[PDB]
Amino acid sequence: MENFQKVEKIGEGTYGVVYKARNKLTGEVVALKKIPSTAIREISLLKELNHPNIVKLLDVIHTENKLYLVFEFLHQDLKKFMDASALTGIPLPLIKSYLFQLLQGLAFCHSHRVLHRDLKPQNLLINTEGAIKLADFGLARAFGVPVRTYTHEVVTLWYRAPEILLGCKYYSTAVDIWSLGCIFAEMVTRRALFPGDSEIDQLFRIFRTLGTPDEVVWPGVTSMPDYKPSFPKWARQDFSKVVPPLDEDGRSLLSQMLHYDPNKRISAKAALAHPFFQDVTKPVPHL
Repeated sequence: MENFQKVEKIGEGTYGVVYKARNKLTGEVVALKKIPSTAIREISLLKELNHPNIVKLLDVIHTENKLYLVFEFLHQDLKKFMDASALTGIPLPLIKSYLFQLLQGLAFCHSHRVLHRDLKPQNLLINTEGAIKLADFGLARAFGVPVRTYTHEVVTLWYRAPEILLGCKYYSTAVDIWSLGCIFAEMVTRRALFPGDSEIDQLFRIFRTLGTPDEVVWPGVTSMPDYKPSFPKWARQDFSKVVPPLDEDGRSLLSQMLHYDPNKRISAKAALAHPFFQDVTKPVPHL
């Protein structure tokens, strides 16, 4: 740690404090994150999981019972960008570019059997060139997803897939597609899709929009650990009501990212081939 000079505190992560710092040896500016042998091996494997849409893990430093992760530094997150773009909305070509790039990062990680598990706007970092990158990939498997952060802050449920809420502990890469579909809808509408404040509120918000799932749409759902036959039965809403003014190609893609059955849910690779991306470009964001 003596090789890093702290510049400023940049945030409070799920696992520990995040600082902007300067590497005295290389001169580079980095994001330094303060955080068991199984975790060291898993985190070490992430140093080789390199892609332009994945925030680069520069180093892992384990010293005197503390773990430090050194990441490439990016100047803002999507949560702050969406808040700053609230009055006007993020332009559709930029939403499309961001979704396209995030799907590329997921397709790469998923091809290596690495899941994120906790995607959220605060974990999506942008630069002034038009890129967006996935932060903290693989950290949920190495350290778990807690109910509360190290500062006691509630970990958001808003982007959590229904199979996790229903008690599947052996979930798939589909959980990340669900989270990204929720984020896509939020960029379009400027409001969170499913802002639950408890596990049951999260589930019931999903059910009130997509319909209460049953054996027809999701074979095996009624046998899941936390499924209860007493769940209320709500009808499914049309996506034309849920995400206006998104065009039919965008609504088709979103609906496939939000399928209940993880086996039916579109993969990141198949999503990249969707006609919604026919006219994709890479605009420069207004920052």
